[PDB]
Amino acid sequence: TLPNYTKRSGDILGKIAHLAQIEDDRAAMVISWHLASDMDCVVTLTTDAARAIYDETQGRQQVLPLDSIYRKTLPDWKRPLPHFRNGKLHFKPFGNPVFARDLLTFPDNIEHCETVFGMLLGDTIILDNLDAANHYRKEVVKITHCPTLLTRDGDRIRSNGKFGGLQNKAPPM
Amino acid sequence: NYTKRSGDILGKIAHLAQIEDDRAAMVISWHLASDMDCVVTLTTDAARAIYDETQGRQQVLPLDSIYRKTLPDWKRPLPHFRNGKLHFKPFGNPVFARDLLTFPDNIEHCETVFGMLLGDTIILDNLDAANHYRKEVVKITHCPTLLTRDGDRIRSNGKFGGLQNKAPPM
Repeated sequence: TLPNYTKRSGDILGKIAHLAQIEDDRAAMVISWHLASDMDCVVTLTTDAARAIYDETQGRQQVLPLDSIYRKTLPDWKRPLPHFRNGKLHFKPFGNPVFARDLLTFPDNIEHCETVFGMLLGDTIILDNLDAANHYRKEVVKITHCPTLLTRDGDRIRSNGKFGGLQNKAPPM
Repeated sequence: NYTKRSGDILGKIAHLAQIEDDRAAMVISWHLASDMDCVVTLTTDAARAIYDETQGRQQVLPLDSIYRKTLPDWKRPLPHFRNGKLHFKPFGNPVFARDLLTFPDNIEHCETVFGMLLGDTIILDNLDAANHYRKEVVKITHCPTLLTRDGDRIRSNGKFGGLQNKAPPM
């Protein structure tokens, strides 16, 4: 619920991802992998602690302060998928794109972690396959910036456009 | 232009576009050199063809999947400006990394691919300035990659620290 400091911050998040009621075991796997793979740093609440850790480690320890992560403004209903330009459909997508966050259902007991998740996950989108993902990005980028894309096949297309390599593939089941 | 060491090529032509600050030049080239351990293609079709034949083992990056900043490109200020207001007084003189490059007439074409690959990356004087910049920028909008003239990187996701994010001595 509260902050858990570890160099293996990903492990904790990947474990919580399997706790939030996810209907697709495939989507469950890639969403947990994506967090576990990215958070190989120490997550702090504030920059002050993140840099204190950084400084004592002579910059050797990777850190990430949550106070340096942009928080979505109140109209989260008014946050549609990037294929919607001005409250209307710009292009027709494939592989059922959906915000990764929108797949999680945090129960009332451990609902205090829904915030940190929605932050760390952000605008990442889950599509069915790489063909769908590849297409989505090509089109989205014609009108706006494109977030990280994860495929239900366990693939990642980084927000910078980079895809491919074993770095961007979730281990089998 | 289709090699695995695409970063090496970019890092080399970074030292060609004359940047006044030798410190800023080092960070900008290191930043591009560190990032591309990937094959850069013009189109997704070729990037995936390379991916497929490699059984997804080779990292790729198609330029047709990069947001090529629209016509009023120059009319876009640093993030400490929003809705036509200076939101805070920043430290360490933030400046778009791209704005430091001056591509000569012979190589006026590589200016495009550079401005794309570099993107909205900002170069500040030091980490203290950068840490502050990000804390404040993120209060109003998304914050790009921050590079310090001391050779430090603060990834767009907020991650800083580790040897992954520090340029080699000189």
